[PDB]
Amino acid sequence: ARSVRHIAIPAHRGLITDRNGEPLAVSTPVTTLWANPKELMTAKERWPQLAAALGQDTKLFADRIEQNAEREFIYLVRGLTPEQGEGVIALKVPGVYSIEEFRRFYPAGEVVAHAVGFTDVDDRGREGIELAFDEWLAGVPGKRQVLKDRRGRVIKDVQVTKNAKPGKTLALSIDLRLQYLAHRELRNALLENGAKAGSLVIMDVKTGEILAMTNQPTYNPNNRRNLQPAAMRNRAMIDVFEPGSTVKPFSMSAALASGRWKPSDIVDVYPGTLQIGRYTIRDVSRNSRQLDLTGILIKSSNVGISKIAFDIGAESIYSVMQQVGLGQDTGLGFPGERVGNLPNHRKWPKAETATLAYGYGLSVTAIQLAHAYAALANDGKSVPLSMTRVDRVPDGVQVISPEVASTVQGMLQQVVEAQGGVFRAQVPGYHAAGKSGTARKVNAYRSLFAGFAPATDPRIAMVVVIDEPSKAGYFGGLVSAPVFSKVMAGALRLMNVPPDNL
Ligand SMILES: *C(=O)[C@@H](NC(=O)/C(=N\O)c1nsc(N)n1)[C@@H]1NC(C(=O)O)=C(CC2=CCN([C@@H]3CCNC3)C2=O)CS1
Ligand SMILES: [Cl-]
Ligand SMILES: [Cl-]
Repeated sequence: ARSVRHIAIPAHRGLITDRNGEPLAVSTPVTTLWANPKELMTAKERWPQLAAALGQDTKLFADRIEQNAEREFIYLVRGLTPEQGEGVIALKVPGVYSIEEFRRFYPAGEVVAHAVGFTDVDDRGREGIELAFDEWLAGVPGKRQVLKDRRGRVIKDVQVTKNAKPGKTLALSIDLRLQYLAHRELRNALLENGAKAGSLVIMDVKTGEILAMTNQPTYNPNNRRNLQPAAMRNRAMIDVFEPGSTVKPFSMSAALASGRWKPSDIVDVYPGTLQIGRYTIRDVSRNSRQLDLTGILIKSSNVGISKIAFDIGAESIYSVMQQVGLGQDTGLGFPGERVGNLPNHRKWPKAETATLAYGYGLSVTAIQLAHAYAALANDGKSVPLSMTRVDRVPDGVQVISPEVASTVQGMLQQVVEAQGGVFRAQVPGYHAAGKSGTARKVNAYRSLFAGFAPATDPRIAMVVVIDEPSKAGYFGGLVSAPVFSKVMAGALRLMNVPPDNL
């Protein structure tokens, strides 16, 4: 006949911003039209104008209402403007109503879709930060008591039991200016190199903050139809790959920390191959005999780093890689985030000792690799990762000794600046440092560059990953390295970092 009933008051979901307060996810009022079938069933002569106004075929609309003739609630159409959502109301159809609802809009769209993620039709976090921080963002719905007549129509608002509480604002670590730059340059790089996909991560080496995180391909989170699963992947956190030669600076850190190696020491890598039983370690360039430790990194000699690894033992190398976080949980709690795999042994065999040292048979994410380089850049101290703005920086862990870290930094500056080095990674006006990698996938390759700058007082670490570029010959520092140069140049300028190569 008629009942007093309690119902929800929806909460205003919290604003997501970038680190400087630029809006990334905003709850915006949209007009929704709904209907009460029991009321509609008393006004059937109105149905065709209501259908016509909603762009619906008259018969299909009529069937829908007849089938739901004992329900008290259906949506007619959601996400209209006030002008549209009153245009139907002007018809004054019995049992037809408008409400303002909150739904998400993403002002930067595709540029930060992977990091931010999205909400569903019910305004609850479904992907990315929206999911990860849903409790923070959602707030608590209110509650009102309401008298409903025989048909379910609200005739009295009797009393509000609980007020709604809005969600909390969340400021990300991301700097939208760096994010745009990274987004544009990664996109342009895929085109110029004919690549399938890629990732770019920028980190603050002093604070642990992820300043940028972009992938190709990407998607518009405001227009999610025809949406591919591949386009939605935040590849920087949920794809694993073999890091290859980009781990060599960690092998070198172990070497310098052992007491047995200095940069000017020599290793004989002739004839560019080395047999270990059935396996054969093979260098990309095979016209070398004696190389010093910097030369091994410049030439990216797998044989050279393998011989160092035999001398110092795999255990020291594993420990450096473990401590810098390769194949280890980041603690960010991003949905689908992968940990990868740094294999361990009780007793390391010779073949596995070599392959560990040049990053073969290891599995990492782009965020892990960036974090490892941030530790190296931050004079050997690892600051915990953050996807949110860090005002009070947590204590870091000293993972490589400061002197060893500084020596390796110097060697990586030479990798970029010295004769025969990765000259295209050079950043105009600054000294930069880094290491190239090329990884077989099983004809099909990943091109990698990881580095930091300014070399003499590091501020920013960066990883560029380009998945399957279309170059026949040697990548030769011309695929991922120029992307590092362009994005690092822009990032240092936007953060007002003083040039150190005047
Ligand atoms: C480190 O990255 C080294 N690369 C490897 O040995 C890998 N395959 O080549 C590899 N490691 S793990 C894994 N799954 N694969 C050395 N570094 C580089 C470099 O400095 O870029 C290499 C160069 C290189 C190999 C293949 N190259 C072209 C690809 C397209 N056609 C040839 C290329 O430039 C290899 S040794
Ligand atoms: Cl050769
Ligand atoms: Cl390259």
